[PDB]
Amino acid sequence: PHSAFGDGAKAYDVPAFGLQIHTVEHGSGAPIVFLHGNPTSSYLWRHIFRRLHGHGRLLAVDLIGYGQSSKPDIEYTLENQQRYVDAWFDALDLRNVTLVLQDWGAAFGLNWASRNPDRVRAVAFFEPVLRNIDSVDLSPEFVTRRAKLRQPGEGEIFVQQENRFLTELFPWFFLTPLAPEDLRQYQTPFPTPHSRKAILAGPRNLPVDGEPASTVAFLEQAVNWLNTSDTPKLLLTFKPGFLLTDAILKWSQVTIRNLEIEAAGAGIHFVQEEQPETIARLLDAWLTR
Repeated sequence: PHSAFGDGAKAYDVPAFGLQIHTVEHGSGAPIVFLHGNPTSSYLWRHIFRRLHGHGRLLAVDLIGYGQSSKPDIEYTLENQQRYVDAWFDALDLRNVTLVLQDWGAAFGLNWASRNPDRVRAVAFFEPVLRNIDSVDLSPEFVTRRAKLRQPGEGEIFVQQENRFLTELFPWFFLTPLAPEDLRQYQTPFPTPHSRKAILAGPRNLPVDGEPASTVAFLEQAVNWLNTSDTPKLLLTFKPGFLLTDAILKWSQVTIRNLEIEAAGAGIHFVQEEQPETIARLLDAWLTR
């Protein structure tokens, strides 16, 4: 794996339903699992991952559709993606698990936890896909683009043929511009139109103003576990942030149980690139508690 993951980090592929889930690991102890979202991979966690050496067994995955994991010719429904995540957790048979989740990784991580409450120690998340979002609360340029992407054909042209999600939209939504070399690393998984399939499914699956209704329903499944589990939970917030809208922040304070919330400073969305030091520090103090 990449040197930025730190000394003594190894990688390997985890088989699932015929495919491969690429996995970066370091250390030993209680498992700490890092799940990315769209359109990133384990690489997004590298600086946080390295700064967290020795808290336990660090596990960062590339979801199916991303990174060095297989890119099959499936529909990237939430049900299908969840199956592969469930599979990876099965292969590794983990317990006493701390989840550290961001974007879609929050949706899949929380969904897993909710059905596996006995295997979960703690969960930290930020910029999560968590709840229905009000379009008035999101950057309008993203909302408009998403609306275009939900149109048959136009979405595939923008994301898969022209590759503009990766060449335009992705690097725009960084507070601190992303270094050339790092943008190239995020693009290496995606040489072809077909390789980019999961990238388009993301925004189409994202719940905005109630649509799609299947995603509202999928995300609702973890709500009981969130509201009633005693598992310690940590939400980091960012100014201005992106997916964590005030209404969803207020929802989480009002609905989620045993939730600590800490400001982690200036950041938009890919906050692991924006405040890796602050995040790593806040997590480290948290895991110690």
